[PDB]
Amino acid sequence: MSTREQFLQYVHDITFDPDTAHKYLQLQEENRKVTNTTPWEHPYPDLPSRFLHWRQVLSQQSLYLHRYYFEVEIFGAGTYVGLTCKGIDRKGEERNSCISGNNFSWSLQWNGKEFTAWYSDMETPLKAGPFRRLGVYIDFPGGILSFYGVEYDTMTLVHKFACKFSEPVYAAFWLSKKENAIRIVDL
Repeated sequence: MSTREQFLQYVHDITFDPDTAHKYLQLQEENRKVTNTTPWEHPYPDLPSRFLHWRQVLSQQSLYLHRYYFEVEIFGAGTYVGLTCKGIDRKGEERNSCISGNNFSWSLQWNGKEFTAWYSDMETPLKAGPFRRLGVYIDFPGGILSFYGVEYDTMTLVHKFACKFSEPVYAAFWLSKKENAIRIVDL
C-alpha cells in the first residue's frame, strides 16, 4: 500500500443517476461526467426522482455501513460534492432541498479560490487552496466523511466531517453555475 492504495482498498463504483439529473445537466462518458449547460435544457422525461429547481444529481449507488472511496474532478466556481439521503426533496425550491441546507446532507463547495465545508445551513470557509481532483472517503460506521486533494504522489486532507449517519447515503452533486462540470474518475 502506497498512501493512496490505503484508500483504493475501498474503491466503489459511482455513476450519475440520469433519472435524478436536473434538465440543465448533461451526462456523458457512461454517466461518469456531468456538465451544467444552462440555458440549454435537455429533453429528460418528467419523473418524481428528477431535481426540479436545484441543479443537482445523485449517484445511482447508495452506501450503507462500510468504508468507501471514490475520486472526482471538479471544474468551475459553484460546484458542490457531498452526500445525501434518498429522501431529499426533488421538487423543492428552498434550501432544505439543496445539499448545503439540511441535517442529512454534507457537502464541500468550490468557489473559484477556496473550498467551503457545508452542513445544515452552516458554512466553514477553508484555506486549503485549489485541488482539481478530490478523493471522497466515507467511513459509515465511524461517522466520517473526508475530502482529500489528490495529486500524482500526494493526498492532502481538505476537510473531515463528523456525520451522524442513519439512512443509506448517495453521492450528491450540485452544479450551481453555467459550465460547472464534475467527472467521476475510473478507479
